[PDB]
Amino acid sequence: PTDLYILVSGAVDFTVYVDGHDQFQGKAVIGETFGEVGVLYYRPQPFTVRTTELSQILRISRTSLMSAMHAHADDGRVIMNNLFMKLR
Amino acid sequence: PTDLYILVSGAVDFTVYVDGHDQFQGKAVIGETFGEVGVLYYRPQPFTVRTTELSQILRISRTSLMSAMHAHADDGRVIMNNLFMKLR
Repeated sequence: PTDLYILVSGAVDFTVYVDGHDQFQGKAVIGETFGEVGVLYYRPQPFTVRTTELSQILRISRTSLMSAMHAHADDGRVIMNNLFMKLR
Repeated sequence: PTDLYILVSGAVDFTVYVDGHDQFQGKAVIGETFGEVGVLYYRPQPFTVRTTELSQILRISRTSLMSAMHAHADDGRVIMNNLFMKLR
């Protein structure tokens, strides 16, 4: 992983790559972020990400996140949102 | 702060020290831990801790906790329990 990809517009279609020959599932809509695996898990992305109609995608990359790490006492809220986010 | 104090038996009475001349509130019962401020907050303890009847108190100290930190992928559950613990 290298960067966060917040959508601002445009549809996104995710399909299984190598493990899955065709079909499967993958989605993200306007405002719905992805790339939240490689926040601190430092692990590769699960799916493939192919666009359908054109989009505008912000990019707060990995080193920019880790530079934002020293601004603490509010990263606890982010990490609580991560834990309650993935457990549900 | 220096150590965690898990009760195993015995009552504990906590009263305000210096800021409060008398009364106030402070409690912990069999099994109910305290010292959970100085987990990662690295901040001094709020209350005073005076025993009432004798007790048996375990002690997993600060350096022992920080030695337990490298055993990861299950400290996330501890930190989620911290965040959902204090926010309620």
